Amino acid sequence: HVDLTNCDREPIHIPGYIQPHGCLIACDNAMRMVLRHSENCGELLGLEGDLNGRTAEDVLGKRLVHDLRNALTTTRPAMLPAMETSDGRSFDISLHRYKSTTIIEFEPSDSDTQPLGTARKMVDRIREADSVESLISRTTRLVKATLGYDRVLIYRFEEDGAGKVVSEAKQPELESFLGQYFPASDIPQQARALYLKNTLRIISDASGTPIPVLPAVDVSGEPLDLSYAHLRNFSPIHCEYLRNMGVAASMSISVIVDDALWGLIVCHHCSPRVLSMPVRIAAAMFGEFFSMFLQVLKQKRRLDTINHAHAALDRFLRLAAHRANLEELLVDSFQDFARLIPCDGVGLWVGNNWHGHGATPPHDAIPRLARFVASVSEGRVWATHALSQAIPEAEIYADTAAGMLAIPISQVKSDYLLFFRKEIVQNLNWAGNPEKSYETGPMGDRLTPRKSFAIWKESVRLQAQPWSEADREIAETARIALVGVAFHHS
Amino acid sequence: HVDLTNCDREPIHIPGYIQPHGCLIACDNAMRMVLRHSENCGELLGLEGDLNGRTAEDVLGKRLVHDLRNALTTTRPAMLPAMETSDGRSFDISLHRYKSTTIIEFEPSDSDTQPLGTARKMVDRIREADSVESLISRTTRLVKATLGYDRVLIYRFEEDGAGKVVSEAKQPELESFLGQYFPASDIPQQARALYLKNTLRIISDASGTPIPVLPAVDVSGEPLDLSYAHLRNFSPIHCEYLRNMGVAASMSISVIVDDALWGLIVCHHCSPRVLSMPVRIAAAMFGEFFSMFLQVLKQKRRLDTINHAHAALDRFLRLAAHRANLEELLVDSFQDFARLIPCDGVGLWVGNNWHGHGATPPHDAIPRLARFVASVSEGRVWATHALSQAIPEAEIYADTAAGMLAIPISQVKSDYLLFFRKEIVQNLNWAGNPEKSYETGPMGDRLTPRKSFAIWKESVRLQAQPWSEADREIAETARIALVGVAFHHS
Ligand SMILES: *C/C=C1/C(=C/C2=NC(=C\c3[nH]c(/C=C4\NC(=O)C(C=C)=C4C)c(C)c3CCC(=O)O)/C(CCC(=O)O)=C2C)NC(=O)C1C
Ligand SMILES: *C/C=C1/C(=C/C2=NC(=C\c3[nH]c(/C=C4\NC(=O)C(C=C)=C4C)c(C)c3CCC(=O)O)/C(CCC(=O)O)=C2C)NC(=O)C1C
Repeated sequence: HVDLTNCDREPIHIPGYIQPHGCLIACDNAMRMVLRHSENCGELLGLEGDLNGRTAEDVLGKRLVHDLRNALTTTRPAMLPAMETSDGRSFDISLHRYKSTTIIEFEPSDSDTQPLGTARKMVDRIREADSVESLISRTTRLVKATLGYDRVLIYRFEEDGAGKVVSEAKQPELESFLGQYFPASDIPQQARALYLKNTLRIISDASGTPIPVLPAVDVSGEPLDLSYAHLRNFSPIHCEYLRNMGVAASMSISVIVDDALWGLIVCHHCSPRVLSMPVRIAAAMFGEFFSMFLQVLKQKRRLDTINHAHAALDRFLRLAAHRANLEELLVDSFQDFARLIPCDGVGLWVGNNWHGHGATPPHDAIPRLARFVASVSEGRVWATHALSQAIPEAEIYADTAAGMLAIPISQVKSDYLLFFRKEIVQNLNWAGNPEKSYETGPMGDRLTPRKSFAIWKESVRLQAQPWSEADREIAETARIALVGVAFHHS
Repeated sequence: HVDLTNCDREPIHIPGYIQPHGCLIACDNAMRMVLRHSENCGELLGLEGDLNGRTAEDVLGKRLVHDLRNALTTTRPAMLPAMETSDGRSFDISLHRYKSTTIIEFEPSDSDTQPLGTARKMVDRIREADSVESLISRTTRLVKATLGYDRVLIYRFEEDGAGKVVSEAKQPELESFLGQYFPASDIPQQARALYLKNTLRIISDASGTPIPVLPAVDVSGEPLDLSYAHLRNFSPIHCEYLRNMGVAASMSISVIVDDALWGLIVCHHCSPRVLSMPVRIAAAMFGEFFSMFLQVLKQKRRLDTINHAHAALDRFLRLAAHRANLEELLVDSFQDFARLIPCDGVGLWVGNNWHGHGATPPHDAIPRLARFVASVSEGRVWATHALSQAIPEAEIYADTAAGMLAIPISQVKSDYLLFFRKEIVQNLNWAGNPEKSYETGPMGDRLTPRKSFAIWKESVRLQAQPWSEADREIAETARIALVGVAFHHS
């Protein structure tokens, strides 16, 4: 049994079933003996009776088995498009070895597509992108046009595991998910772990009858680990989700940046759809190249951001020299620091006087905040995205200021520069349709995009967009700049 | 007993003695009762008999004890220059609370120096430094001229804990330590931990008679933790070291960068020397400001380095477009990649052909390296500073190439770009005098700069300067640039 109470702990790596668009044979470490096989090995390979106990050379043939052994020579599956069996039948074969068990996946052959050629055309069109936004927007559009899926999304993972739809290409009749968030629980930890091990992940048919593996558990009480198997069957929880959405097929591409799961390129189809091995090889290479280019562009953006901050602080220090009263200069210019760190408001607390700009807490609320900041600051940068978790009184003005970053501007006195952010739900640019409802199944209305979005909204209430490492790094450079020049003027 | 066999595990935080230039009183959490006191409390404060058991108000006076209580209101010692006792005697007082024990340190008062004024003059002269090198070189010279110590050094800690003398200002007659390294064991872990907790550390007299604390251990079997006490006595191992060097006094300033111990500003004097509390306050503030400015300058240098790499790779990709044969371009231009990553040599391994530039392994040795690199690389950047630890055959050419960083330039073929570094002892710029020998003590010749340097040299044999995070980050950006354009040309 699997339900909404235990689906976060579901062992999705050992389902004991495969998808019907191919058949599976498991063999021993040295591919001599057949240990397990899929029920549908009978139909596709055209063999009689049980395969378990019989040798690899007996069941496949000496000719083929020799080539498979040679291909094994670390955990990445070997692709063998268009191999011939004994009778002559052509099959595309995926061969890998994990937990000293050799797995062999067969699907009907397709020799009418060139992987390198398809991939090169796609990678050329993204190679010359000069911004993250430009790469992201063009990629959904490009992948849709090339692989002909009804909908292509890019999800980006937030710090808290939540996913944001940052790009979309779809059929006009389908509803938009652009700007929508899903909760971390919508992709369990064991799913993120598999997504990090396999570039590609295919679901040919959400309504397809799953084929069992024989045996499901062997003599020593072990299940067959299908972590690296492309035929591994999908969770019935995700199955019902796709069925509820009207999605029949899917193919996800993992986006890996600084050896972390940045997000997914995900393709939905409203009818069943299996890509042939050669097309899957091209899509995988594209995914690998998309990941590398995004990594460099993220690196370039970080450098430009912090370079612009250094330039701005130099401009200010040049002014600070020619001007006699530094307090006077800060009062005139504090709003200009909003250019350094993304914020919805910024304020100056100097000589027990408050000056606000943009969305700040109310004038009467500032003294409490100032005294609190002085308490916990200890002459260093202090920052929260959940202001009411620190000061329960702050809940009342969360719609204006739910997040705060404090910069000390004096080594001696308790003067601060306060950056503010509105609660994250305020700044939403959701392009979806609230009138669109979804058909539910046995499990309930939890497995609908509508309910996923409502659960996320509840989780991030009274909270702002978290302060990034780049935000922190700029705040620290501004502290040293202001504390420094404040010391000089005394 | 303490000797060279257990001095790495020495509990230097609980010595049970203090330096004679002040007296110590320990009291209970709420400074009511006197729990411990230094033997010399009798002489300096002019009091009769045992102090333990007597109240704080009885021994110091209601007037003074009130001001001490008020000053406590987290672990940083409170400075109280020129406080009066009962009879009128003037004392400079350092007050702190650690492990729910209040410690009170007394030294004869000095009210003929302004902390802020001294510190401001010093901090002005370093504020406008535009390079790490410029800040480092001027600071030794400046600190010497201001605090009048015979020698000022800056040690910078390497990745392996070793220390390098990166700057020096000294009397002409003294021997130079500039460019010399010391081993990690020369500053134990518990010493680095204390150096990270206290900005300043003073030794008034290496030949001074240490004053015992009474009792050394109390009723419950606890020693007095003097971690934050400026009067805490020094290890006899370090004592003998300074005596062997001809050093009588020392004062070290901790350099803290990204919340790590970057190194020390260290001042040696050949005669005894105690700085008054006001001068120590100025030196501490200077240390704090020196640390902040070095942090920003390190950040600026990292940005400039990686910016210059991006510019260089853009120049190359612009050339790669106009040129038809990419292999031909790489053969002509590979030496130019030496500008990206600091190296003593660079080579190109393309189509099983080798092209070398600078200090590379011999021509006959390259095929072995190439096959090895292909083995462990797995299409990612691979780097070592100890090449012979990976390939014992490589020991023979360590003087030319002891370190290697490999960059794959093809997704498909096993082509690499190899950066090399000579073994670290080759590239030494040691400004010391090998004729200068040192007087040893009971412990042996281990406690001499000569033997410290010889031990370090032995530890880094057959090893190169480690590849930095910045070196790695540039190598990764170059991989994506070369793998990318290599794909386009097919
Ligand atoms: C309690 C367990 C649940 C669960 C498990 C589960 N989710 C998996 C994949 C997956 N889930 C989502 C969520 C969404 N996809 C969308 O397109 C939208 C909205 C438009 C949502 C909210 C996504 C995106 C994915 C990735 C695949 C895809 O997007 O098509 C898996 C994968 C397991 C496997 O590899 O077999 C598991 C398991 N999902 C739940 O919602 C819940 C509650
Ligand atoms: C086995 C234990 C040893 C040891 C312990 C120890 N060292 C400490 C401080 C310290 N040691 C050095 C080493 C040098 N200083 C130099 O100037 C030179 C060469 C020119 C060397 C090699 C240094 C620099 C320092 C810091 C202070 C200073 O430089 O003056 C301490 C401090 C403990 C305390 O806080 O009381 C301990 C303990 N030192 C050894 O050499 C060895 C073997």
